[PDB]
Amino acid sequence: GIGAVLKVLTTGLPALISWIKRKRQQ
Repeated sequence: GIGAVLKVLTTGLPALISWIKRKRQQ
């Protein structure tokens, strides 16, 4: 289904928030 597929390209990128924001807001 796409429910999540369209929710990945709308905020961050699934886990990116704990990937780059975790590496940038340190």
